[PDB]
Amino acid sequence: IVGGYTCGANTVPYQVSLNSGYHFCGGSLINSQWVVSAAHCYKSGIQVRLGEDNINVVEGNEQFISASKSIVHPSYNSNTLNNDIMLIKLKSAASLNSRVASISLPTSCASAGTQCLISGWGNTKSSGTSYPDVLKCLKAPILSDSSCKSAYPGQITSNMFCAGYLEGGKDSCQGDSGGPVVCSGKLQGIVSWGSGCAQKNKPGVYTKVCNYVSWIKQTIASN
Ligand SMILES: COc1ccc2c(CCN)c[nH]c2c1
Ligand SMILES: [Ca+2]
Repeated sequence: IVGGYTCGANTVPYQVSLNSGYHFCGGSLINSQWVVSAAHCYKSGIQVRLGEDNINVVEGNEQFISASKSIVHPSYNSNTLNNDIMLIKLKSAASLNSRVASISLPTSCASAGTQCLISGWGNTKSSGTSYPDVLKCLKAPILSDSSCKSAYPGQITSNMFCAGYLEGGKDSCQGDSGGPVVCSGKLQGIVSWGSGCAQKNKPGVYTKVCNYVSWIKQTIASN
């Protein structure tokens, strides 16, 4: 997160870290046994880390649970990033409490101008590299589809939206991939892609979760 703020320990209790020996992506807990992330975060040997604030210090609220199955969306296209969404099933159910909580799926799509919360442990610099050890937060509005398509001509599908600031300076970044975009208490986006971080006229692009609710619900009822 570039230009954000320190969230505060366990104030984003649905945020997860995906760990393969080191943090490599974020995700969101949607119930006691399932995590949503980006399909471009797929890999084998994933351990899901819940209840994290400092990812380098055991602070006492964490739960570490291995993944038992990963399901990339059937129409994911890694070249265009269309359908950049994946489900991860935990080997055992998480224990839900004040520090580890699920986020609800949306019933309708969020509208332009709505302010949302994006979080993650990714790079905090738009030029150079500095990686924080504590969770960072950013408030950003959903941008109109016409501004989004003008920023990324020929590249925005119906399954994407832009959020952020056309002036730059505030954005998600490398290492925030797969993390949540939450608006009005619902999961509306997944950190997906962009042209760099926090550059002028190049806002972040996010997977439009409201288009996937039926697939999510059907998949978790049968696996
Ligand atoms: C390798 O550099 C990057 C830079 C930025 C991003 C993002 C979000 C950009 N808003 C997702 N993956 C990335 C990879
Ligand atoms: Ca920790």
